[PDB]
Formats: sequence, C-alpha cells, structure tokens
Amino acid sequence: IKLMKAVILAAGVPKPLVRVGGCEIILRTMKLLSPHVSEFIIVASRYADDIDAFLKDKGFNYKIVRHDRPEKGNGYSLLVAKNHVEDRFILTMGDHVYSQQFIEKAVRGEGVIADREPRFVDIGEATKIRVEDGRVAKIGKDLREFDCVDTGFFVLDDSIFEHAEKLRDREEIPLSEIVKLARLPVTYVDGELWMDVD
Amino acid sequence: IKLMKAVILAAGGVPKPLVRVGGCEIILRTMKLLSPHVSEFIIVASRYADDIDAFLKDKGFNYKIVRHDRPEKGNGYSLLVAKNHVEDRFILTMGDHVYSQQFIEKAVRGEGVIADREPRFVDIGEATKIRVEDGRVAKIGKDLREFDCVDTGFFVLDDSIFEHAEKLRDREEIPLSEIVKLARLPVTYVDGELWMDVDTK
Repeated sequence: IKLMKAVILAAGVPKPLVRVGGCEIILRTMKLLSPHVSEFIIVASRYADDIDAFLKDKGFNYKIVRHDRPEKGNGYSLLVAKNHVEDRFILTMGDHVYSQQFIEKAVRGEGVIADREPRFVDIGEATKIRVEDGRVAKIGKDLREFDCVDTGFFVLDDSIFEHAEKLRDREEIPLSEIVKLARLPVTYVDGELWMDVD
Repeated sequence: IKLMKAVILAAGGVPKPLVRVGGCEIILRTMKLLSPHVSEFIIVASRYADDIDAFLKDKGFNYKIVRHDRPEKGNGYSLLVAKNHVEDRFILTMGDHVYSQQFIEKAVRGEGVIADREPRFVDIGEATKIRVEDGRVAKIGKDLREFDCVDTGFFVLDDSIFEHAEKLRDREEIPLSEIVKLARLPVTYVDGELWMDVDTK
C-alpha cells in the first residue's frame, strides 16, 4: 500500500487529547498511521492551538487546517481539507481509538471501512450500514436493517469532493450523507479492536 | 466464586464514569459485566454523586451512592469512606477504567491486586507499575525503574485492608497505592486481556 496523506477530523479538554491507556487518542492514531503516511492534515476549530502545541514536539509531518464552523459537521471538515489532498487519501476521526491490527488491514482498504463483527462497540448506538453490491445503500445510527458498523475510517479518492460539493450550501453537512450520495464501496475489517470516545 | 459486593471509586465538565467508550458509559460497562457476580454496588462519589445517581436510577442494578466532600484526599480516602458498607471479601474497582468480559471473568476469581504481566493496550511508561516479591506487592508507582507487572485498578479485597488504610487517616492525601504497599497485597495475574484507563493528566 503506497504512501498517502491522512486527514484527521478534529473539529466540533478536546476529544483528540483525551488519554486512553496513557496515550492521547490522536497520538495513538498518528503513531500507528505514520509508516503509511507522508503527511497528516489535521482539520481543527476552537482547539487548533491546543492540538498544534501538543503535536509540535512529537516528530510527525503534520499541518493544522482551521475552519470557523464546528456546527457544520464532519462533512464540512472534509470539504475544508479539499485543497490539502490529491488522489487517494486516508480519512479518520480524532475521537476514535484503533488497534495496530485494525490499522494494518484498514490502510489496505477502499471506501468505508465497515465491521461485520463489532466486538467492543454497542451495536444499538453505532452508525450502521446496509450494503448492496459491495456499496453503501443506507447509513445511520437508527437503521432497522443493516449488515455492518461504520468504523469512522476511510480510504477515499478525489471523486469524494464531487459528492461533498453537492451539500456545500446546507446548514449541517453530515459525513454519512456524503458517503450515501457517493454510494461508497465498503471494505470489511471484522472484529478488530476499535472504539469511539463520546 | 461466591456473590460479593463491588465498590466502585468514582470520587476525585462531564465526570469520567459517565464518559462513553464505544457507545456505553464507563461505569455502566463495568456494572453490566460485574452484575452476575455482584449482590450490591457501593459507588463512592463526591462532586458528581447526584449526576451518577440520576444516570443509574433507571439502569436495573442494585446500588448505593456513598458520598464524601474530600476528593483532594484521593482514592485511598474513597475506600476508607466505604468501610461501613462492606464486610469480608469484596471487589474494588475504578470508575475511569474500561474492562472486557474476558478480563472480568478472570479478575473476579482473583485475590489482592489484579496485575498484568503482558499489557497489550496501555502505555507501560505511563501505567502504575508493580514490583512483586514472593507473590506480594513490594513496590508500586507510576515511576518504578524496576518492575514486573502493571496495576489494572481491579482488586479483590478482605476486611483487613481497612486496618492498613486507617494508618493513613490523618494525612493530607491518601493514595490507594500507599495502602496496597503497606498491606503488602497478594498479586493475581490477569495477562494480556483488554483493559484501559481514561484520563487527561
């Protein structure tokens, strides 16, 4: 799997700086992604200065991209990262914890990384996915019919911005809405250790 | 392993026991996993006692909130405050720690401090470490230079713990690790299972 940029959504103590097992959430993700990543694009808002200060002495090649609309959602944060990426790129959440085993499989994937065997997360509370012909048909926390769970990890193409731009003029831009509109391919990474902190 | 009471230390924005990890509050995950082994939960709380009580009311568990107004005294004081709510062998756990079912199943069958010789998730450098001598705690702390295992924050205690905890009552801060050391607690190994602490500093 060739080197690519990794976009970390850290906008809207900040959640990326919460320590899980003695290590900040964002630091765990960056350490695990670093052998596969040329540059980290960290999209942040109010805590951009706090994250930048934390990361300064860490030894990673990173850029903080700031916006002023945390209320516009994760889909808006992806649109703000458009000019900082080209071709295939990793997209992840700054509030999710992933194991090395999860990361090693996920970086080799395409589209949304989905879990058919969630071992840690509560299925009822999780963002669910209904798959049709290896692509996202339905996505949401309240799906009644579903086959897998959204892990908040993605391997995206520049073609994602074509779908995200269609929602550019809306009040809230949910990332799940872009995923559905793009009919994103699904890659299964089953039963590996991953969890969200909220 | 016979039914016993479980003491959850939840004293000293959003309180740590109410932080959601994988869509479930930390304290709720621990209680759900402990519930088949536990007769009553004794939750030691301070500032957020009302918030925890209100959260737990509709959950279906048999629990009692034990309050104190000294969170600055530490976890060692929180355990001393639980003395009159327990008799004989009881479980002691932290409200900021996440444990798996596999961890809990082995941990409830243990004695003294549950320690991990193979930590798979937690950062060893940041963890509370333990140096063991003849199956008992010889040294304990976050800055040990010589150690063989990591403190999981899970314990199976006897009423004899209060005899050691009482010795430190007129102290400014009562660290739980200091009581553990003074008691020369036996160690039970639960290796490489899923467990982690949630903190900020």
